[PDB]
Amino acid sequence: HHHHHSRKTYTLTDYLKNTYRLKLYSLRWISDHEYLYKQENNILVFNAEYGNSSVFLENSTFDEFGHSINDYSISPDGQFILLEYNYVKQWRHSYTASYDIYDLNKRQLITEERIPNNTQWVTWSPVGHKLAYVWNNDIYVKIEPNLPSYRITWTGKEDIIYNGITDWVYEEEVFSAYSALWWSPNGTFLAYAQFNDTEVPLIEYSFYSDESLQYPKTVRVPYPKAGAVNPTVKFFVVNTDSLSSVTNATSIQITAPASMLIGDHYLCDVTWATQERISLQWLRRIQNYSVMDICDYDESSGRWNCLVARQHIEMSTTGWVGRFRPSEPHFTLDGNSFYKIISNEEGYRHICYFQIDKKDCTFITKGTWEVIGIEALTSDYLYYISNEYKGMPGGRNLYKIQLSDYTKVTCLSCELNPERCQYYSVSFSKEAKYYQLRCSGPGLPLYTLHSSVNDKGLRVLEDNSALDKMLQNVQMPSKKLDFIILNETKFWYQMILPPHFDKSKKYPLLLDVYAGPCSQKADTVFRLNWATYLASTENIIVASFDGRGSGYQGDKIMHAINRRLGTFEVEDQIEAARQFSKMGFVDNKRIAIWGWSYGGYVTSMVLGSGSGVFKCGIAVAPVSRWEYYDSVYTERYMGLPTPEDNLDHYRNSTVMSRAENFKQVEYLLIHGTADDNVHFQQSAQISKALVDVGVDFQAMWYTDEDHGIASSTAHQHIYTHMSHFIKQCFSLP
Amino acid sequence: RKTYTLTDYLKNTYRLKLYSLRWISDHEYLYKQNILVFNAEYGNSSVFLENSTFDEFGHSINDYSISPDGQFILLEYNYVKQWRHSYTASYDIYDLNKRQLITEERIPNNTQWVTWSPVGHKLAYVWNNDIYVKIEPNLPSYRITWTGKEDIIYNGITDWVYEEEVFSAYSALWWSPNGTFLAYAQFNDTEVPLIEYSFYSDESLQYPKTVRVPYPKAGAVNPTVKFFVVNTDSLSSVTNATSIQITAPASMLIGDHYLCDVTWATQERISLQWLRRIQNYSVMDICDYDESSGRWNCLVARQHIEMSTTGWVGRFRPSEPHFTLDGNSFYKIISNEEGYRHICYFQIDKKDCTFITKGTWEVIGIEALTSDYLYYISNEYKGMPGGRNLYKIQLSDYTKVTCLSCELNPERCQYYSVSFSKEAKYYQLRCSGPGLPLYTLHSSVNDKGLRVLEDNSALDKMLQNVQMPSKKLDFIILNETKFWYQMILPPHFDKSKKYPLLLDVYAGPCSQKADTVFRLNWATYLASTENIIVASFDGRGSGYQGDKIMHAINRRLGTFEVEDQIEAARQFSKMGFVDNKRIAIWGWSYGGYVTSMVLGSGSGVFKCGIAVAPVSRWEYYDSVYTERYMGLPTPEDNLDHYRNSTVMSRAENFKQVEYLLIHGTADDNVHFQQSAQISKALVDVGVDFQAMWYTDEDHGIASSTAHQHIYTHMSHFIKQCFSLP
Ligand SMILES: *[C@@H]1O[C@H](CO)[C@@H](O[C@@H]2O[C@H](CO)[C@@H](O)[C@H](O)[C@H]2NC(C)=O)[C@H](O)[C@H]1NC(C)=O
Ligand SMILES: *[C@@H]1O[C@H](CO)[C@@H](O[C@@H]2O[C@H](CO)[C@@H](O)[C@H](O)[C@H]2NC(C)=O)[C@H](O)[C@H]1NC(C)=O
Ligand SMILES: *[C@@H]1O[C@H](CO)[C@@H](O[C@@H]2O[C@H](CO)[C@@H](O)[C@H](O)[C@H]2NC(C)=O)[C@H](O)[C@H]1NC(C)=O
Ligand SMILES: *[C@@H]1O[C@H](CO)[C@@H](O[C@@H]2O[C@H](CO)[C@@H](O)[C@H](O)[C@H]2NC(C)=O)[C@H](O)[C@H]1NC(C)=O
Ligand SMILES: Cn1c(=O)cc(N2CCC[C@@H](N)C2)n(Cc2cc(F)ccc2C#N)c1=O
Ligand SMILES: Cn1c(=O)cc(N2CCC[C@@H](N)C2)n(Cc2cc(F)ccc2C#N)c1=O
Ligand SMILES: *[C@@H]1O[C@H](CO)[C@@H](O)[C@H](O)[C@H]1NC(C)=O
Ligand SMILES: *[C@@H]1O[C@H](CO)[C@@H](O)[C@H](O)[C@H]1NC(C)=O
Ligand SMILES: *[C@@H]1O[C@H](CO)[C@@H](O)[C@H](O)[C@H]1NC(C)=O
Ligand SMILES: *[C@@H]1O[C@H](CO)[C@@H](O)[C@H](O)[C@H]1NC(C)=O
Ligand SMILES: *[C@@H]1O[C@H](CO)[C@@H](O)[C@H](O)[C@H]1NC(C)=O
Ligand SMILES: *[C@@H]1O[C@H](CO)[C@@H](O)[C@H](O)[C@H]1NC(C)=O
Ligand SMILES: *[C@@H]1O[C@H](CO)[C@@H](O)[C@H](O)[C@H]1NC(C)=O
Ligand SMILES: *[C@@H]1O[C@H](CO)[C@@H](O)[C@H](O)[C@H]1NC(C)=O
Repeated sequence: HHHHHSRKTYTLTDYLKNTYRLKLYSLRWISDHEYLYKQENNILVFNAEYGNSSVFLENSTFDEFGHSINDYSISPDGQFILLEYNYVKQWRHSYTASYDIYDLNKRQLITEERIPNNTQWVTWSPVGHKLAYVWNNDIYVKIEPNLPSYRITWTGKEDIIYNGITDWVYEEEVFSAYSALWWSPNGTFLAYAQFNDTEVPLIEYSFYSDESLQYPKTVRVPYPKAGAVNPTVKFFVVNTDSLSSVTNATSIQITAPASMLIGDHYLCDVTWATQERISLQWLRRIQNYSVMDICDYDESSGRWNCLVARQHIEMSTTGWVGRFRPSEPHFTLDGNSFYKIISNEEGYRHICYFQIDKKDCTFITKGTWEVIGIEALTSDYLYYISNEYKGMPGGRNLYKIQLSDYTKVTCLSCELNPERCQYYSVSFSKEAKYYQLRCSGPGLPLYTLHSSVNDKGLRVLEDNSALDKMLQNVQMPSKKLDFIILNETKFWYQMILPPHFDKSKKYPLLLDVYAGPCSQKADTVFRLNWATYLASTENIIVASFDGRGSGYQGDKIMHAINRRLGTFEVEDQIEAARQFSKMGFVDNKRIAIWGWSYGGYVTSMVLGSGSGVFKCGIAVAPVSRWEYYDSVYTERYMGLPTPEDNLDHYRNSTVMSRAENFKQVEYLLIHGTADDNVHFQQSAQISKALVDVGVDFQAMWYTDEDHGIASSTAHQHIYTHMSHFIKQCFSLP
Repeated sequence: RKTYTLTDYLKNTYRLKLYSLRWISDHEYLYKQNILVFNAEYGNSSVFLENSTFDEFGHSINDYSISPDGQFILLEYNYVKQWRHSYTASYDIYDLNKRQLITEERIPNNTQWVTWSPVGHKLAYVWNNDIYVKIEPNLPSYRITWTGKEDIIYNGITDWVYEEEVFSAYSALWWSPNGTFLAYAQFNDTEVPLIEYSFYSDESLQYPKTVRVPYPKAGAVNPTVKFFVVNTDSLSSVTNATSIQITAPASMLIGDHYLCDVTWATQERISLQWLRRIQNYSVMDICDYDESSGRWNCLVARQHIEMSTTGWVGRFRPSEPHFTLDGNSFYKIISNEEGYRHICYFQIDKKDCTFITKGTWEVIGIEALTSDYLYYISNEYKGMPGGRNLYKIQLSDYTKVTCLSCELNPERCQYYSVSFSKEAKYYQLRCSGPGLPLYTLHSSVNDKGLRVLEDNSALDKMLQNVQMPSKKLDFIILNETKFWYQMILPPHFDKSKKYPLLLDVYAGPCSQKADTVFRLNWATYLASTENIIVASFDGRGSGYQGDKIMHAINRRLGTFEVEDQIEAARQFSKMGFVDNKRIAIWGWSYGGYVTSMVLGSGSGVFKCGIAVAPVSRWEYYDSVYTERYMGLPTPEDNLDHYRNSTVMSRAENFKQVEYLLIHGTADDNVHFQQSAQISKALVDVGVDFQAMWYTDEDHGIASSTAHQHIYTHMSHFIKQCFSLP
């Protein structure tokens, strides 16, 4: 006699086998009024206006193909489809693949002059059907899909010269992309970066492969660790309309400002402003100074001129420039003006309006909140996401501001579904006539389509009723999102609370940590994850805290750990734990901490702190000392590890130096052997230091797994392993 | 009141005293304290060098070495370990008759091997893979070889696989008995593939180093070998030394082969043994110096073949010959018709040898040979394969055999080794168990005891206070055949009680884990403090009991020796004092393989286990060892069984057990690879297990801190498996 009360919980197997599936609604805008979507592997076009859809491409159209198709891309003009197959993953964004082009009009595979195997990147021009691709680190252009390619670059060289694609650090830390090609708006020009890794040292590590491989392979990747020789970069623009089968193409170089050339620098943003005007942002290796150049094509010479009178400097006295890099400009149609996110006088990030000829910009938004991103710009309105609503830095809503009157700001998303929806992202149609809103929480995700004309809702695309239906009699956890005041400053936390949460009781507490610069772990997003299991099934509170160095609340918080990683952010997690115990529903003897990546570092620094607050913790793929990690991320926050810069704090902020203090705690250290990002080295050095002072700890290596430890089997194994460790640390049967 | 603790084991609270002498003549020996010479006669000892004669040397002296004539001492410093035996060092020579360091024409830094000639004070050494000879310590050295090249050509020193698996040594230099000739081998690793692994080094090193070592895994291209002899009495300052090659016999040059033994017979006769890559066929060459030629000749009529139809040849390699004084006769250990290893007497000029020992037991080694007597160690006494005693056989009558050690102290002493003086007039006996080690000195003329050198009374006194475990050594019968086991039994062993049991396994070919040796080790702690029985069992494949048992796993690694550890454990649970809910198993090296194969067997006998630096599949291990037992991993040889004998293939069965897998990341021997493939296989079938890597540790995991950490980590694991707080 169970009286239909909820007795199921969200189990580990539920998490690992995806029993409860979040439904997405992924679409790709092709025009201002149409998008594509998949239904049972068929590709449908949907017309946003009248809600209808015709099948665009049958699920069976490439049955005969003979290869499994990984992805596709349709040309802007709708006449060709690019089919990607033989996908082989490289780093976070990079991969190689084979490509075939299918003619949608003639309904046939192009068979002549095919894109080669092992292609590294492919991109349609933004209009028409020109193709640029990179193969063997060289850029090629096809003006028509069945015609011979024009080789643009001849300097490409494996691990040394990269044309049109990024090297390792630029991929992971600057562009968040493999691609380093930018077509001009109408496809006349093709801009590209060339990276030179010639004297960049190699990280070398073993890759064991299938058990058939008799001798392990040594992988060798150019990787600048902090203070090491960095890649250099050059920027070019080629006119694709004046290509020629008989003469090699002329790439016009756009050189960095002298203020950048006097030392090590980076190329940190590329943005076309018009058909004949491109903006570049460069960044000094000491990343507190950046320069935007605005460069016009000179018709009579066929070269590019960046007028000093249109240079813009963005700098910071309290930290680095930008959240992770200088923000990108959104240009007006005429290219004489642009909008960009920068920190205001009070350290808050807001949209500034620039004319290209003027040094002073004027802020169009302000307040003790921040603009997350500029999402679209029309002639009358600018659309942006911000955390203004209710002063909740972990919320996200879409707003629009009238360009002619800045006091006219409308929230488009705030009141749509206030209880269910407080974390929005947006996808606008090609000229902003429609937009898809994606609400990610705190309720179940919700995908809606809107006409921007008068912001009326057209329809619900996906409302996750199937999941809602399944969860009716499952004892799910809740999320408390709130703040504590420390030194007259709000710091936000979230708690994943077990079902039937009773403040009278004392719960074990797991502190789930990132805490890196501009991190945010206290937000309104709904998640089905390991923490859901721990709270639901194992009755553990899983909490996260955004202390100093956290993002989206201004520079006085975010920049507080400048040049001082492994200090305040570490201390604030410990303090968070003390505060959580102060709240009266936490068992002080069963507080644990875990993190991945920066969170691994913090977890480790906390467990080695001697605080006595934490019984145990898990560090997954942690940084152990900053000199081991890449230059652009590390130096952003730490400067250079030289006696004249910041070597002392590099040396003071290691987990190894704290080995002795791990005698007080139970520690599990986990690392993938093929981690190209945070090298296995980092954990190898932790383990060696703990061994050297005689502290027992648990370890797990993951053969051939990288930073994501994301293989289906490894992912299940690591979470199972961590679950056993936590349960035993907390004496849960 | 107290027990033998883990800290006791880890910190060496209770030390075993050795007595390590080094003979200088037929009646004198050195010993450390200070360095005394001792008389074998009287035991009177005048000092040779004061504890700090080298007070103002400045360098920490690793080891010393006196020239045979006593005129010079060689000081070794700046020791840096390479592999198991190999190392690099700096060297200085001190004139004893003048009392001063030689300062001219010194031995280079990073010298790889140095050796005195067997008489006088000639010196040969290896530096940058080339051989140099010094006639006098202060004079310039003559360069013998010019082909030495790092990782590629090795003159007078072994490459990785020859060091580890053939010679158990770095040196490949062999002086003739009076020092006239210097014989040397030359190895060529040119097409041997490289094992590559990361070395993380000190925290200060920003980018890991990639260590690369030529290492032939099973079936890979092997090193090639050449053998040379040079006359050191006709070296020139003007002309280059002329090294005479001795080529391997035509029966070996037909394919891949190995040089497996070098034994000088006389001043002008050298014996070489060669082994085919398929190691069931070896040939001994006897080569004589020709004065008018200046050449060495090995008559095909003097070739002696040793082969096996049931396995490989030798225990780990063909045995060494012991030539009579005139060098026309020799004695060596070979398998007889019944498959037992016994001493055969060969005449240089003929095919048939005659066995001078016989029976169902084995000769372990020929220890010394005189005109009247051959001295040897065997396990004959009481039919106990795990005992060892010294015997002498009257050369004029083989039926006259005296056991010299059996009856000296039968209770305390059943495991002897021996060190004879230069002409076998005196000998030191070393008893290693079952009681406390006992070192005694004896005169061979009448095999009388002279004196106790070390009796470990100091250790005996300390142990009085400690609840020490006992050893049971006994056998069981499987298929009308005896298989021996030993058990470390906790103190106050109550056979009406049910004890947890840990099976300690090696179980490799020619292994022996059941013996009469006394040990203070991890098992002592587990027995004394944790009341765990620690058992070992010598099944099929095990050694010193004849070929029928040893060759039983020929071409079939990971079969019978694995089943027999399982069957042993079953038998132990039927002994009534074993808790069958708490049986574990662990092992290192081959024992990690077997442990892993056992735990993946699905037998249900074992709750848990620990594999340390295990082999996971035979293609990952070196060619010399692996192929000895497995042949080649090719379709026409033994590929199928290479494929059938992996621990990865048993991954699914690890669901029934708790496994701890441990490996050093700089293991040059069993590559970290092997455990990496185990862990991946267990991950891929969703088996949870425990792991531990040891950063920059090698196959020994022998760094002081790492040693303590692994045993501590393992102890927690077994205690938790056994529900011991
Ligand atoms: C990439 O950068 C390297 C420098 O790291 C350039 O190599 C130098 O080239 C100049 C002129 O040819 C020489 O004087 C230097 O000696 C070179 N230095 C080296 C090889 O370390 C190289 O030219 C660059 N390559 C490209 C294609 O831009
Ligand atoms: C072996 O190396 C040592 C140390 O590097 C040598 O001694 C050094 O010799 C240099 C001259 O080359 C002097 O400047 C140093 O003062 C010496 N250092 C020390 C610590 O002694 C030594 O001479 C080298 N070679 C031999 C044959 O001994
Ligand atoms: C060591 O072995 C290598 C590999 O067999 C020998 O190298 C060959 O030498 C011959 C004649 O000099 C060349 O024609 C081949 O091309 C070489 N092969 C290589 C390098 O792979 C080498 O001669 C041997 N060295 C010694 C000292 O015995
Ligand atoms: C002893 O032999 C060596 C090695 O062949 C000779 O040294 C080489 O001589 C050749 C040319 O004659 C050079 O190309 C080599 O580079 C030399 N050195 C080495 C280390 O290979 C040496 O000349 C010979 N000595 C005498 C006295 O004949
Ligand atoms: C937890 N977490 C993330 O989810 C994403 C991260 N970065 C942010 C900067 C841009 C990308 N490189 C992704 N980082 C930063 C980081 C810090 C380290 F110390 C070591 C490794 C990473 C990494 N991937 C994180 O920590
Ligand atoms: C337990 N144990 C030993 O104590 C000594 C061993 N060898 C015997 C042959 C000569 C030397 N290589 C020492 N072996 C053999 C072995 C087998 C493996 F499968 C993997 C690795 C080793 C190794 N060192 C052992 O197993
Ligand atoms: C939607 O409806 C209109 C009818 O006016 C039609 O012309 C258009 O092609 C339709 N699009 C579809 C079904 O995708
Ligand atoms: C790519 O791969 C396969 C061969 O493995 C072949 O069928 C195809 O023609 C290759 N080359 C190109 C240019 O596609
Ligand atoms: C283009 O450049 C390459 C290399 O610089 C050269 O070999 C090739 O001949 C050139 N082609 C033309 C048409 O100039
Ligand atoms: C693209 O832009 C360029 C530069 O303004 C211009 O010359 C060209 O006419 C444009 N092409 C098309 C097809 O609109
Ligand atoms: C940039 O950083 C360096 C080192 O921290 C500092 O000396 C310099 O003044 C900074 N620049 C600005 C504009 O704050
Ligand atoms: C021991 O005594 C003898 C007796 O004369 C003496 O000749 C010898 O040198 C001594 N040996 C040692 C090592 O003291
Ligand atoms: C050493 O043996 C060699 C070769 O037999 C011989 O020529 C030489 O005379 C011997 N030397 C001495 C001093 O015995
Ligand atoms: C050596 O081994 C091979 C392969 O097992 C076998 O065929 C051959 O007969 C053996 N040789 C001898 C002499 O037994």
